[PDB]
Amino acid sequence: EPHSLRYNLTVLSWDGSVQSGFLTEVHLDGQPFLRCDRQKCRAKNKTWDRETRDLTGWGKDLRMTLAHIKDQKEGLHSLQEIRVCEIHEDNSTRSSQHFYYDGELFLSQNLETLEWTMPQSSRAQTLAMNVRNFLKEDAMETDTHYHAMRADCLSELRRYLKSG
Ligand SMILES: *[C@@H]1O[C@H](CO)[C@@H](O[C@@H]2O[C@H](CO)[C@@H](O[C@@H]3O[C@H](CO)[C@@H](O)[C@H](O)[C@@H]3O)[C@H](O)[C@H]2NC(C)=O)[C@H](O)[C@H]1NC(C)=O
Repeated sequence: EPHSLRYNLTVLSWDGSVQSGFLTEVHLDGQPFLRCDRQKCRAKNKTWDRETRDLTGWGKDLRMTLAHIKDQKEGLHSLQEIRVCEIHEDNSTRSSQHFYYDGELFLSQNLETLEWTMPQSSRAQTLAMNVRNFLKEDAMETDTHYHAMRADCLSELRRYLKSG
């Protein structure tokens, strides 16, 4: 009876140039459920029109987020966003958002409380502040946006469980 939905979207840059498209891994109760990219979604009369629309839009957002990182244009870099929601046995919820730069976690938000966790190193702190500025100023994200992110995730989790 405890359930979880986990989205993992990755975008890449080469010599500072952000690559076309994206790659999303979705997990339902810990089991790999979908691989999605620019072209289509495929599981692991099959139609994924909701996921293709929503994940493409997120892909677009994260690509602009990576472009706004004032780091370096030498080699491969990756920005990776994880979105998680859980329904616990006692009907309570957890939900969070996590950013990874070149495999290292550097920023998290708890979507139940809207509090952010900043990293230890100054290098990671620079990345966190860059991203948080982009989200607040350029993307114009507000409390309602993050409340809505929680709700959307939970509603999707409930939708998938309702079918199978
Ligand atoms: C989010 O999903 C991505 C994939 O879409 C996960 O990355 C993939 O998983 C592992 C670990 O990062 C990689 O495989 C392992 O590392 C090397 C690659 O250098 C590989 O040669 C080994 O065979 C080993 O199994 C895999 O290559 C990697 N794929 C990509 C495209 O990066 C990632 O772990 C997920 N992140 C989170 C935070 O859940």
